[PDB]
Amino acid sequence: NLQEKQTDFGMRVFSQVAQNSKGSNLAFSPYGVATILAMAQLGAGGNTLKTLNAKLGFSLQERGMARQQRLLQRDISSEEGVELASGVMVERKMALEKGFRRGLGKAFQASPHQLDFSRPDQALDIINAWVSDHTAGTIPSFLSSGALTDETRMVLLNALHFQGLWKVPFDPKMTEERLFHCANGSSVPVPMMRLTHRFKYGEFVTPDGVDYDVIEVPYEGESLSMLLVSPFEPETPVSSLSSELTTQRLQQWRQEMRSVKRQLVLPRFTLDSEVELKSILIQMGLGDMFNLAKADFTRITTEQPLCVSKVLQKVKIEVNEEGTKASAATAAILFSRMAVEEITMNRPFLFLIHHKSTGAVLFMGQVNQP
Repeated sequence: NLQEKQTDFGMRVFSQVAQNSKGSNLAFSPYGVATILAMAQLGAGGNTLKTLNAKLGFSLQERGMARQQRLLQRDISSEEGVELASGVMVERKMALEKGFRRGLGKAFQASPHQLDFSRPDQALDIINAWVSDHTAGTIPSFLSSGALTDETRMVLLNALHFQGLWKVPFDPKMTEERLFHCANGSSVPVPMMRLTHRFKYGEFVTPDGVDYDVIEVPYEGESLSMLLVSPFEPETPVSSLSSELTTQRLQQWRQEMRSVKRQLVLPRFTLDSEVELKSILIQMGLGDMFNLAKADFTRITTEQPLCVSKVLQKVKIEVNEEGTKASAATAAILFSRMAVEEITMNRPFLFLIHHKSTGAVLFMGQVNQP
């Protein structure tokens, strides 16, 4: 039940982006964003806490919730091939309340890491090496120069790493080099993997009459799979499949999908994405945690004012005949001016990497083809 609320919030962030830009971010971790906001929630008080319980839809400070969170993370990370790590990087001169530290350790195994932010280049190197060590070196420069300065006080940090082999791998002899015409007048070859096999599959319709199908492509080990969601009309906005991205509706897909012989076609692709989500979060009602004059993080410290400045995520995804490798690093920075130029593409062919036992959606994004 906690995971359902966390997953739903994380997919609501994905959907909120789709409502604006337009199209969606290429690749995203709902798990990473919900986790970072939960860590910030453990430090909130008054109206900031109130708003956070209301908009996140879960309340990590309530009795028993930290214990649940710990169990959920333990389950997800118990899979061979998936690792989770969290941390609170904190200005060394800034005392943290024991209660906040304790809650972070209990819920998220997030230990403190002292940094001297008066040497922001060294702090940046330490944070980046931490993220690199928890992403198999696949995200080695999480923060770029200037993200931290001498005014930064805290970075809340999470890293998720996944490697899985397909239960039924693709045969590379069946991958066809398909030429796609591009805007610039060039053609590019894309390797299109093709596998015919029994896969769980179903057709569905949204409350607004949009037809789509879902196919599940399992990884070895019975607990993780990739769901591919595809509208029958390819020029459907991503936002049209938004009503669908909930835990309840995913459970409905599972109830109905049956194994049938299908030819599955999936490109061999890689994605690199970087997003900063302050403006999206403010749109979703979380304005108070970003307002220095209004924010209440007195559970973090009562010794100086604090608010969140940026919420940053970087995701890397590699899909091929053998399996999938994916990493996400997410952070909330308290005092920072960093900026990220955002990239949305408007294609509604979605993937979700889903952990069955918990309902967690580890990664989601667009199936990359021109």
